[PDB]
Amino acid sequence: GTIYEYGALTIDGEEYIPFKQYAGKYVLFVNVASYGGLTGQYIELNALQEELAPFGLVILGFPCNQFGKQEPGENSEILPTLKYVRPGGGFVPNFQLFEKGDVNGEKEQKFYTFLKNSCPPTSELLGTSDRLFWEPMKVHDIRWNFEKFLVGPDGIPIMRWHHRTTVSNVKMDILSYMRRQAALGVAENLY
Amino acid sequence: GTIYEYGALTIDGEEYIPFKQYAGKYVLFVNVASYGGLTGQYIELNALQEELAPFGLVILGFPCNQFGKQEPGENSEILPTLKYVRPGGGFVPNFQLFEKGDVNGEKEQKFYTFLKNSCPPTSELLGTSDRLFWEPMKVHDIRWNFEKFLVGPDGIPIMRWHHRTTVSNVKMDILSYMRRQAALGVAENLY
Ligand SMILES: [Cl-]
Ligand SMILES: [Cl-]
Ligand code: NA
Ligand code: NA
Repeated sequence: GTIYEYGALTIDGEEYIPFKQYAGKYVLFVNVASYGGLTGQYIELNALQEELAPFGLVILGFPCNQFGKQEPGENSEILPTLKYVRPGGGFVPNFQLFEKGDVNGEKEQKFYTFLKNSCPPTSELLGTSDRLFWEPMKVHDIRWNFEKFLVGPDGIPIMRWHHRTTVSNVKMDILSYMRRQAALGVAENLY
Repeated sequence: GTIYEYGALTIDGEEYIPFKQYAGKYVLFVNVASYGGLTGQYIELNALQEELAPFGLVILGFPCNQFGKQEPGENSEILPTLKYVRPGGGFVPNFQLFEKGDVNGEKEQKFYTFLKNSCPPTSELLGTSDRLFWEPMKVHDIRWNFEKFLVGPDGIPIMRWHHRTTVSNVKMDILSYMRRQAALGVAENLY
């Protein structure tokens, strides 16, 4: 029951990465889009990655066109869009992006089947179905672009955030969890 | 937090019934349709009503056109359809039917807002959205025609069944619950 059963192809199509490569690391899975209202979170995700990389955080981005069709581009067009359009201004992610694919429905990526079903969903509301480009609909489906899952260094899911939760709050929660683990380790030895 | 905050108009349009009239009774809420694959459950519901009426069971039926559009008729056409078409054969329900209305979405009947949110939903699967004629979609939505809720004699919800659970199994569960309550009453007095 770990993420190490799975892997994904990098966005340039050149390398399949088994998630076992992230053994010993905290992994933050984020489904992404280039034309979302939350696409500015890319800037904050870069900052989070740079700040917490020393403590074992790895961010992985999964482009998905299932939420308002907000990732229309081919895989080769995604990095250019981020750099020159939105966020634009020369932006380049400092974390790994993978090929575009489904996160919900019959053709969803299997590691997302695992992740989605490991934690309760992020809201009671699925939303209006016209905006949700998949079938069938299920209680634990990802609700929108930029939903987030934290997986621990043992490959086991820890927690899941609503897409609109700020990246600062996500950071604060990761740090708190890492501190609790450190403290709980020290305390177990004294005991 | 009881069903006694609500009521509904009978299918003939002649009487509004406050659910407080069912104080002291077990109430089984069933959303119904005339052209459903489960419409034959009407025959079993009649039998359940006749068998458990002496022990305080009341069945209430709420026609709804939101599931495959399987209740197209006007209110005055529903009883004739049941009697002459499906189930047909002269069938007449022996329990009260109310006016057609919504059970999910923005215009859902308020007592169903209460009921749906009182118990977990009946399956992980909502289904394919083309068959579900409401918006927005929510985790606790009724899944199909013939979902069922039991409310106790104090007006508080007890349990909820999947639509495909057989009426014999529903009966067995009601009876078991009523027996447990009787036994738990006797046992509390001895104690
Ligand atoms: Cl977005
Ligand atoms: Cl049905
Ligand atoms: Na849809
Ligand atoms: Na629909």
